[PDB]
Amino acid sequence: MQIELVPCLKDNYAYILHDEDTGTVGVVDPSEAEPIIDSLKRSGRNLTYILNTHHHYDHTGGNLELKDRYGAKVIGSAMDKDRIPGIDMALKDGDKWMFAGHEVHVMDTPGHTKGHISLYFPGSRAIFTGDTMFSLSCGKLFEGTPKQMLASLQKITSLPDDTSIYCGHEYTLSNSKFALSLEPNNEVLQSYAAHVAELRSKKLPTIPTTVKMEKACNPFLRSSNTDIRRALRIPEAADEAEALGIIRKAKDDF
Ligand SMILES: [Fe+3]
Ligand SMILES: [Zn+2]
Repeated sequence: MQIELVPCLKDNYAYILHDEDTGTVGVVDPSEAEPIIDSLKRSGRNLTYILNTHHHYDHTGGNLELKDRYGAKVIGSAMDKDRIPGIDMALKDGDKWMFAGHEVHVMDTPGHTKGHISLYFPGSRAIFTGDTMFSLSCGKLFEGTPKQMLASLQKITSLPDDTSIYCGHEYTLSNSKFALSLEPNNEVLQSYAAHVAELRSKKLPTIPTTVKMEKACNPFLRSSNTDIRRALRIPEAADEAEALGIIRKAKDDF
């Protein structure tokens, strides 16, 4: 399955999924129709679906337009059944959904919003995390709690290390600044951050990342690290969740 990024807006990533076996094609989080319209016009194919990770306008923007202007079916969470524009299929946690015979796992991943889901294609060793996990950060906790976000991050990190993560936004460079201000002694992070600056210096994406890397560099996945805790006056008595919420608060005000 081909996976084509679609940098909508200023730093949004939508993803066009191509089913090589046939002509099946869908789009993950179409911020707006225009960018998806451009690519499909090129591919020479039409749109069958529209899968949304969460309800925010920057992920459901082009929904109603693409659906009516393609006959595509909108696939997305059941919790946001009335918030996902034009939703045809409301999927639940652990639900399996077939994209042309390609299995998709539907994992609820609350935190950034209540109802957020991530989509894991085991056959492609790929998971679409929307705004739950980015490279070197997690989403802002608009609706969920620090505990809910930690649980959702652990579901994503319970997948194989080779699993590529297609962060929902190009935030990696900024995320690296805050990450290096907390754990400047982890060279895997110093190493990856430099490569991120290079890509961004020539306008290239830093996505997909991978479970392996985020475990080795994302502060929200390394909150028990001693240097990271002391850099944020995180008492030792704090547990996993508690340490994550302290980091999320600082990053927000960094
Ligand atoms: Fe977003
Ligand atoms: Zn969002």
